[PDB]
Amino acid sequence: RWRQTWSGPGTTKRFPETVLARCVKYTEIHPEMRHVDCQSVWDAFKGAFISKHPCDITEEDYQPLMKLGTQTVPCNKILLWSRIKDLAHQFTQVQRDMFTLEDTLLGYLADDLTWCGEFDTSKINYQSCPDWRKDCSNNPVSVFWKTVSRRFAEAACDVVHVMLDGSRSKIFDKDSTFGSVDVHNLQPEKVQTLEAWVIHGGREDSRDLCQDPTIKELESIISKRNIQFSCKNIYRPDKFLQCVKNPEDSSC
Ligand SMILES: N=c1c2ncn3c2ncn1[C@@H]1O[C@H](COP(=O)(O)OP(=O)(O)OC[C@H]2O[C@@H]3[C@H](O)[C@H]2O)[C@@H](O)[C@H]1O
Repeated sequence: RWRQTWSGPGTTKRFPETVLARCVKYTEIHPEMRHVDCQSVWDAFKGAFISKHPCDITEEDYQPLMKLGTQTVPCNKILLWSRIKDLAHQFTQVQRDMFTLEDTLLGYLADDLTWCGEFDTSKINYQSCPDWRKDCSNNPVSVFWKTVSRRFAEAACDVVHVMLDGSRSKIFDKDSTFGSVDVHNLQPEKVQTLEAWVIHGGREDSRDLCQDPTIKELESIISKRNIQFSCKNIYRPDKFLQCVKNPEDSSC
């Protein structure tokens, strides 16, 4: 109508068929995911939020889905990222030097989608879904990404990398999922170093954003957990992706 229940956009159109097709396509491509039954995955995904109030979702709601989506990722090749999606994916696409949450079955299923249900019924709400800020944080989409981001950070070991958007006013944002979940769920016993790549947005090689106050906050939080912190500027992200493509690439 002219007034919806919630402030967020409604469930993505054909959400069930989309998630199911994504699960088929993923499990056709990635061999270690062939034990996976896609119907079972869809059932467990729906079970997490159908007939539930979309402001009352918990991590336990998603545990069936997580169990079914159990997947080993090489623990020393994890790339976290915050607010700079395209480059993180273009980078891992070149030769799978690293793995992001969207390279995992569950991350691939949900990327770019929105979903919610209703307390009273088993219908998907295609009209509107809770906004994290205005309506509630414990909504189906936010709780899903907290839960999966928590388990992905827990699986990391050795050197873990994070790409950060250096054109935001908060390069490191303590309120982002990276700042509120990932940094606190790396296991210090297993993780030697968190290495941030701060992605520049223009000019080229301007300031040294590894000196930015928020990066200094990040370094102190990480160092206080007994994990070493490293930071690198990527001044020209275009030149960086071409260098990744053209190994022994005459400047890379
Ligand atoms: N792939 C998505 C995604 N695709 C669309 N969206 C995604 N949220 C998180 N993820 C992944 O979870 C991670 C944590 O997300 P967060 O930083 O909270 O997203 P924010 O920068 O806070 O963006 C969150 C918003 O963007 C929508 C969600 O429907 C919505 O919540 C992201 O870095 C990304 O890896």
